[PDB]
Order: sequence, then structure tokens, then C-alpha cells
Amino acid sequence: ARSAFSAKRSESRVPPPSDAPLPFDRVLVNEQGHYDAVTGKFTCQVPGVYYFAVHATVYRASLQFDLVKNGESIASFFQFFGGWPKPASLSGGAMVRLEPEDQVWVQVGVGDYIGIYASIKTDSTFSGFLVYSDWHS
Amino acid sequence: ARSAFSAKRSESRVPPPSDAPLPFDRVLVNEQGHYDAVTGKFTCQVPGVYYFAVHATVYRASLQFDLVKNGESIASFFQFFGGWPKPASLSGGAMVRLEPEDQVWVQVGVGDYIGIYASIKTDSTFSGFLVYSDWHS
Amino acid sequence: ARSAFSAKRSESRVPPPSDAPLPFDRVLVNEQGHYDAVTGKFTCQVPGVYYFAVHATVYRASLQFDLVKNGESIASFFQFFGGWPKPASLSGGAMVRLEPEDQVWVQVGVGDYIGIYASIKTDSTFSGFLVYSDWHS
Repeated sequence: ARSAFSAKRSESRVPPPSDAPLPFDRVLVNEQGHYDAVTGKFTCQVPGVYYFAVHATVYRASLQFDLVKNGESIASFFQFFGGWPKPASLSGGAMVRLEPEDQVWVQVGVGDYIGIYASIKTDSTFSGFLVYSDWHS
Repeated sequence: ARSAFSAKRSESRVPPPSDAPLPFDRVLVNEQGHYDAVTGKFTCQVPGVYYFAVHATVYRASLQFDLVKNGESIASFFQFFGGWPKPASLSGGAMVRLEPEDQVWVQVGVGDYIGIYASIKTDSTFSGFLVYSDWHS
Repeated sequence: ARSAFSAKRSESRVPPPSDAPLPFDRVLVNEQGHYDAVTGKFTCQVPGVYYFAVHATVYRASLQFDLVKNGESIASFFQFFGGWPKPASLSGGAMVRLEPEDQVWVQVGVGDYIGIYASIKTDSTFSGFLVYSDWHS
């Protein structure tokens, strides 16, 4: 079985909202269409164990994000932004078992820690892939 | 073949010891039981090449950790903690060939750089998985 | 199919050049020889989708790097180095589809942000692996 995606954040002057999934609308690879660039969500179609990774640029505010499965935090990450003139960075990752229709996305969990960023020479990426399948009848 | 795990650090007021593996006792996924949440060690049962990743929160002290194979550093990582009021972050990762009974874990390598952290909205994760097997007779 | 590698940066007093790939000449694993420790480049021999990750130590200058495919930026990353006495850190990663003869490497994209580092207890690693193949006739 196969399932993989990777996408990047678009540049924006709008402070990132913290009441919806973080958007990663510039798709690098999504051959199964399991990631939805409009909603920011990965939707599982193959039961199995997956790795997810976020590699974010942090600027103008601290960044707190949760990797979530159906709304539940799998793992939470944070980077302090101490009033610096240029960006910092924050990565997070974890593995999880998924079943078909389960969804995974990234979301700010503490609503003012919204400092995810992209610019001409900086990106924030969200990637995930099936490591092994585990189908059952 | 299949082998994968991911686990997170528990919250604790105890400064992390630097004379034993770092603990990640909150298991996200460990379907083969190849990771041991009591010892903090992954023990290989399938020869092959693996990826390991640590995504850590850093607070109250700088953090230095080694990804180790049987006690030997595969790769070492560090993040300065400059007297900030909230956490920083540190990720590390590498690939390695393992044979059955080989063990991989995370450990502080410089014994005062013990700033690995977890809290209600921050985590430190340790994950690893088989990318391909290479059995021989 | 199989393809994987991981390598680390050597210690050096020379400020890193920004007109060539960043070198990672200490090989951890490269069983197919798809990575070239002399050039710093991975060259694809199996069509498919790959994950790449860089886990860098940052010291003496800020670090900006691009993960590149044939010279084109897949994704760009940055970490501010604010005049601190010890290193910071920066990770980046993404997935990409490759075909045979495509090359992937890491390079400084803004030519003074050259702060990638290694020392006795710090490393910078570059890793990548095939997640699934997609051969065609």
C-alpha cells in the first residue's frame, strides 16, 4: 500500500487563525489525494502506522501547535519567540495508528501562539506517510 | 517486515538524570513491542535500516542529547537555553543499520545539559521505524 | 525497492561556503551508494516518493538552507543566531517525487547565513529514504 504527502504554507500578511487547521496549500507531493490542500487535513484510506512531521518557521509571535487525530492532540510543540528581528524554528513529529476516515492535521492549541510563518526564503512544511499497512477482514 | 514506535515524555518536577536513557513512557504506538516504555530503549528484531527522530521541548537548562546505538553516539544534538521565560525546541534524527538485539535510545551526553521538558501543551517525542529489511541466512 | 542514506557534517574551522552543496562526509548508512559523500548529493535510481530531513546545529551566524531537487528549492528553512555563546538548532524536511538521475542536496540559499556547525558533542545530519516506488514501463 501507498500513502504520502507533503505541503507548504503560503505567504500571508494575515495573523494565523487559531480556530481552524493550519493551512498548507502549496502541495509538493500528494499522489493518492489523501491530503486536502483546501482543508489542511490528511484523511486515511489505508489502515496502518504513519509518521507525521511539521518543520515550521516561527516569527512575530511564539508558535504552539498540536498534531491532531480527529481533534485529539497526538503531540504538542512550542517555540518561544523572544522579540527577535528574524525568524526562529520549530519541528515536531510523531507516529500514530490510523484507520480509514481518520483525519490528521496541524492546529494552534493555545490561541495567541500563532507565529507560524513563510517568506521568500523560509517555509513551514507538513508531511506524512504510511510506514506499514495493517489491513484486516 | 514491520517495526515502528513512537512515545512521549511524562511531565515531572525532577531534573532529568544524565546517567541513564531519557524516558519516554507515554506510548503513542508500539505494535510489535520493540520499544520498551520502562527502559526507554528500542530493541531491534528485524535486521535492516531504520530512521529515528527526537522532537524535544527545551526548558530551564540547555539540552544536549545523543541518539545512541548500544551506547555509541550515532548523532548528537544541542540547543542553547538562554534564560528565557518559556521553552525552546530541539529536533534530531538519523538513519542506522541495526541487527537483532541491537538497541537504540536517547541519552544526555553532557551531564548538565538536561533541559528536556514536557507540560500541558508541550511534548518531547521519540520515534523510530524500519524503512527496509535486510535479512540474510 | 530500497534506497536510504544518512550522513553527518565534519568539524571545520572554515566558514561554510554558500556556492556549492553543503558537505556531509561522515556516512552513517548508504547501502545502495545512492548518496555521494564527496559531492553531498543524493542521486535517485528508483522512481518514487522520498522523505528528506536535515537536523542542523547553528552557530556563529544564522543558518538558511534549501533542500533542493536539481537546483530548485523544494523547501527553505531558517534559524536566527542572536549573538549567543553556544549553538542553536534548525531542522527541515519535506517529501518529493524523484525519477532516476534526479539529485537532491542541501545548500545555503542566502549566502551569508552560513552557520551550520558540528563539534565534539553537536552534529548536523542529512538523511533521506524511499517511502514507495513507482516504476513504469
